[PDB]
Amino acid sequence: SMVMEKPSPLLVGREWVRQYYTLLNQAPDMLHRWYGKNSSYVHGGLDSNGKPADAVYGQKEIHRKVMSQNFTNCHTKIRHVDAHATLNDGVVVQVMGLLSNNNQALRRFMQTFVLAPEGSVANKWYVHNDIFRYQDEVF
Amino acid sequence: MVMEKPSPLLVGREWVRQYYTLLNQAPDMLHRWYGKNSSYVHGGLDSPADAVYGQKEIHRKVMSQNFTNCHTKIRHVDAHATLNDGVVVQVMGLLSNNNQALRRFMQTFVLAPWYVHNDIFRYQDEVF
Repeated sequence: SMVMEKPSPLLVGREWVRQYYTLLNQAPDMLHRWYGKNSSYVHGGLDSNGKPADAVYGQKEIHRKVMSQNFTNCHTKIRHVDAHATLNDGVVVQVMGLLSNNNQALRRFMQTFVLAPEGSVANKWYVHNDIFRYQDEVF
Repeated sequence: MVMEKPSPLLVGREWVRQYYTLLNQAPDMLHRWYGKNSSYVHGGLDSPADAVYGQKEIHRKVMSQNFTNCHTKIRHVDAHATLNDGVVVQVMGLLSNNNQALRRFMQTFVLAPWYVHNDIFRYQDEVF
């Protein structure tokens, strides 16, 4: 029986990063539930011209895009997380770390989240923006 | 002439240009784009350094970095619409400040309808 003070933006952001990458390994077919119809999502990749791949919107495309990336036994090493309160009770999250897919080599990345309160259930957060870029594809 | 409101990608890309100009023609004027709730960090290992809030605390940290002879290479700018017609901007680049090594960096802006709500800058060499 314990009431504590409300979660700081850091706790929210760092705790979301723990759940995000954990879900990305265990069950990435569940990841889309945290995105709404306004949400944006990109996760690296290139195109026919070697230019960084494009972003998708809405839970429907976001799920379809997440499943095309074949997240298989993803291993993650997170090196730093900032999370600062932003406008409209949102939280902006900058994540710097290393990620592997299909037991391949770890690759450095930069990632930006905007999390916002879901607005209809107490203490519920959804992802309004997911910007993930591997560093080897830009540098 | 009246033109359609610029897409986010256009706003962030133009903001990055305007940002790193003023970073090297008048870093003193940079605090004017911030507000009372704005947060700012620009790398640094204190003994990763903490963020400061409010325009005066931002103006003071900006001086401490002694920006001059800034050569910036911007390899990628992402920018999307976020909460309340705001723009979140992710910058990946290189920065050389006053005749020093050119270092990979990662920056995250949140622009609100334009004023800066958050400015988060990390050098990779202080993190990896």
